[PDB]
Amino acid sequence: VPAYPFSLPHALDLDPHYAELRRDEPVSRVRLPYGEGTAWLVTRMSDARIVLGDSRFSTAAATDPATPRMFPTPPEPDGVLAQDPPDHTRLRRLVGKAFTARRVEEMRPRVRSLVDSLLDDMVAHGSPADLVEFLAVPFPVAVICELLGVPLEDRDLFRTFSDAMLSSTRLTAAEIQRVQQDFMVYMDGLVAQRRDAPTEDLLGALALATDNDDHLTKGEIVNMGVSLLIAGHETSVNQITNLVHLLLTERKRYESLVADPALVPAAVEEMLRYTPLVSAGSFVRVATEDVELSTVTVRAGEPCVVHFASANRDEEVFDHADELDFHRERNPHIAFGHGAHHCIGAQLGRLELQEALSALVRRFPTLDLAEPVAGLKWKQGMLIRGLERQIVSW
Ligand code: HEM
Ligand SMILES: Clc1ccccc1C(c1ccccc1)(c1ccccc1)n1ccnc1
Repeated sequence: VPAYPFSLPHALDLDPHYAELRRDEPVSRVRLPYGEGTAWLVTRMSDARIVLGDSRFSTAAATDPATPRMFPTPPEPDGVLAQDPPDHTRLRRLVGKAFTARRVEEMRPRVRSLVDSLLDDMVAHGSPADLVEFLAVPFPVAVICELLGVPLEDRDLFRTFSDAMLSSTRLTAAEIQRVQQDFMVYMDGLVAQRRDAPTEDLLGALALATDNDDHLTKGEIVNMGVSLLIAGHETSVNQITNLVHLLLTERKRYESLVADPALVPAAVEEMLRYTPLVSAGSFVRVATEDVELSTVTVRAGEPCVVHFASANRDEEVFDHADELDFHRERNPHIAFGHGAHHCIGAQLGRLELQEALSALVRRFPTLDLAEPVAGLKWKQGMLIRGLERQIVSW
């Protein structure tokens, strides 16, 4: 019956029907914009974890044009998220051997160098300043560049490919393609150079990854680096604005970090739990067998959407579920998903948000929102919520 996106997003606010569903119909039929039939909407954490972390669901099945979806275009099946276990598993493994926790934590001194530079320019420009232009946009692209080992001299041209994607950019017809193909050249050229001569960075290590005699192709290393640049940029950008937004606008939260900057990591986790960043939820899962859920049981062709943000507000698992508690002891959120398709960039994402917040706290203990909240330029966040602008004073 009900059309799925129940509403267009206001701010970081949740449509009130997810909570109602969470108590009354945790698993609920809905009709998504496109594709055919209906889908199971999964609102709570228990069911979410089953659906997201059970071998009995497929994401490759949902590349079928007659599967319910959000965009008119269906999904290409060679995309990571759409890939199913045997191959996906091979994939996660190989990049796994390069996108390691160690490499990501070893970014930290460098990444902290970049944030402090960016904030230096913000101080140079004076006392009100658009946090989006000075911090949120450049910071994620610069971090990815550094991780890929994009050579220092032509990152500015990485900056234009990246933010020539974002929710809107040049709008110059579809010759955003003449942006794709000459950049696609670049990556291929770069991937080739490091395959011959590897370096301390993702590409160099994607070049060397192995798994009992198994390889990544020049082609596979291109599709990942790009897939990673796309994914990481617009999300990280928006999330930066979302956290700042939550911290100011209640502004005792920000104070609580100034007073105690050691709380930044716990705060970020808690803020990841709370922010409904992903507005329509996760990539579509299509049950391959019969999986029993909380209240219904799902049969073999029916698709489900897991809504992460509602799972993250499930009052069965989080006390004071709809409040920000930076001192919460237990926080089993799935802001980064779960199971096989758990976010590949989860740690780099935590790195970004830790260093950003901690920098703003050291350097700008007087930070404050410098426009009225009611008027804030929220993106039309069908996919990803975030702010188009964020003026702040100090
Ligand atoms: C605020 C930061 C981030 C959040 C909240 C986030 C959230 C998520 C979520 C929820 C998924 C799973 C989708 C599903 O199961 O249907 C996911 C997957 C993914 N994320 Fe992120 N993500 C973030 C940052 C990043 C970054 C920085 C990158 C890359 C540098 C990235 C790349 C990916 C990729 C490649 C996948 C697919 C993994 C797979 O299918 O095996 N994400 N992310
Ligand atoms: Cl953020 C999100 C939620 C659900 C599905 C996909 C994505 C998103 C992504 C990642 C890899 C492949 C396709 C989409 C995504 C990419 C681009 C625009 C919106 C969402 N993602 C970004 C970071 N982590 C997950």
